[PDB]
Amino acid sequence: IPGLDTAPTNHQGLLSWVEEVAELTQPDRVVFTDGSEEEFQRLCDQLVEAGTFIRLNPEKHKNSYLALSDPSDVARVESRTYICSAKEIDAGPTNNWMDPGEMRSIMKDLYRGCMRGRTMYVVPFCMGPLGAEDPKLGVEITDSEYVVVSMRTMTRMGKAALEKMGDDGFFVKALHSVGAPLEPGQKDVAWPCSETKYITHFPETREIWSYGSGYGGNALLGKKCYSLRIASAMAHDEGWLAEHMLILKLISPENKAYYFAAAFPSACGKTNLAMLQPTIPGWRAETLGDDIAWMRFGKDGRLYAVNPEFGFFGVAPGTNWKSNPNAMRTIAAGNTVFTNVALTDDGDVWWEGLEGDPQHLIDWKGNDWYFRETETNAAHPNSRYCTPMSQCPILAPEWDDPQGVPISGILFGGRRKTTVPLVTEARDWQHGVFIGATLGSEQTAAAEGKVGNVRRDPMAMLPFLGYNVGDYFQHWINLGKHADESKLPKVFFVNWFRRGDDGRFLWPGFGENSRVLKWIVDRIEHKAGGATTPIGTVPAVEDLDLDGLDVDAADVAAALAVDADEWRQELPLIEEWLQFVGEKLPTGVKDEFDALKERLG
Ligand SMILES: Nc1nc2c(ncn2[C@@H]2O[C@H](COP(=O)(O)OP(=O)(O)O)[C@@H](O)[C@H]2O)c(=O)[nH]1
Ligand SMILES: [Mn+2]
Repeated sequence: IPGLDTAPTNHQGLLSWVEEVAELTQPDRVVFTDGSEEEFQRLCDQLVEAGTFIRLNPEKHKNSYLALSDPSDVARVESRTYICSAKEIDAGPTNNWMDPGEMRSIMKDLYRGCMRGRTMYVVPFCMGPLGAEDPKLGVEITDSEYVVVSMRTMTRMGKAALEKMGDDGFFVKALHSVGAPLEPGQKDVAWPCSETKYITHFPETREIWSYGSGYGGNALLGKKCYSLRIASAMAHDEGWLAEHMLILKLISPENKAYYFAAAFPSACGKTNLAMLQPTIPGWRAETLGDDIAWMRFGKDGRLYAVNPEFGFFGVAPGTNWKSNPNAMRTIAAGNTVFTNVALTDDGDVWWEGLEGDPQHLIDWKGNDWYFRETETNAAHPNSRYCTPMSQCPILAPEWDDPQGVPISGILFGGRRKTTVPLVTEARDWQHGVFIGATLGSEQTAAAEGKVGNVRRDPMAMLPFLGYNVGDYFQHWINLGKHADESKLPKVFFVNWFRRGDDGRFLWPGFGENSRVLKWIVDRIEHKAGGATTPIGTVPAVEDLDLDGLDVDAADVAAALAVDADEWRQELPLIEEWLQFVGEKLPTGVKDEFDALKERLG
């Protein structure tokens, strides 16, 4: 195809693969992306010409755009996401599995001719800092320009990644199509997609095949498909960890930095914590990431984290100058693509929770929206901003260092109205794994439906594991067993969402979570107490710095209470979950569960 002839690499495996894909999908032309600022502008000008992008008032925003999607293509589709390992047991009970030969036959049928009437982009990229010994590289082939521009922000895309591949370097093969072939002469739509959607991962060959969605983690294949699904399977095989964790640098009033990694499920506070503004005099906070952490042991035996991503793909609604000024400042520097937010009368963007009460807006469907009248949200409730990390004012200077940052503490947490204390320190590594493995959160989904349950979401990875959950637990246990336990991060479990009898929050959270992290630091520095309980070490209210905090000590005590009775009721929920994990549940997790049972009596 034209002009693969004119392509800036001698990597023959790449060229072949591009040719084989093009022969199948039959695009009008193939274009290799270089990631320059020039190309970005051209792509964006095209997308504006197509009507997919609206340019935002340049007086208010530097080089920014609003994109609106088809309302059928508005989120990740977990019921259409598949781990297609050779054996169903290697996908495991948390994944949808399909026999790989079966899946290939479905997807090859779907891909045949699917790019008719479009450009096929070949997008090389790097996950992690460019300057690594063996960086993790990929190529995404896509027929969406939206995808290319988003990939440019969310990954290290283009010329530099293509050069790192050399002539025979390995890379992850990622194929994407929106699945909306055009007939000759046919007018295209602003957001092409298909009613048939598949997001498929082949862990053994390290390939991702996506079809039919233009949106988010369905289409930006670095963001979840590579960074967690494929990466988790590589990490399992190569001796490291790919996780759903923010990375936070906390700096004490003396001049000491502590790095923490925290795994909360979506909607449980990762973005807030990752951009924490501490409330205790002299403490500062910087971010390395609010989503993905890749972690590996160094020569000295410590665990080092790196963010593989290069941008933030944040949920917009709720974001404002009070809730997250640092997120706001990042967006204010421009170079941002908003997806599915509302457009103001002066060509700015708005969404629910932002300052102002615009009386009229154009909503994310392109319809007129009116204050105290229009029954639908102006911004889609899961709309996004896509912005460069380098614009974040509290970004840590080590954010682009390939050797990463040494982790002191790993935090697990989710939303629990009852039972789980504000903070608890694990007893050892194995116990740590167990706390992670049984993380519970009170949240449910539209097509889960019912309602008040406690979802189990092991390390915050329920939708993202690239292999059997039991073998993942084992992998965590093994990394601990084979390490020097003095160099290992300590493990904590937090809960910001415990409620009193009248149902208010016992803990105020947000900035004040800096006080919980201070206890954690103090435990690392042998400066704070905590009582041994059935579920781990938990501070008394006296062990915590509440100086300056306008809250009832009775509330804090209640937020910290470990009640044997509540915990006994938790045990059959946990038991059901561990039975679900099935035959690959490790003995180590069952042993911890037996220990927990013994201590609760
Ligand atoms: N009560 C309470 N709510 C919080 C806290 N941190 C975040 N939230 C809320 O939980 C939701 C999710 O926060 P976000 O930080 O975007 O979580 P993410 O999806 O994991 O990034 C938002 O409605 C936040 O206001 C906290 O410490 N306490
Ligand atoms: Mn977030």
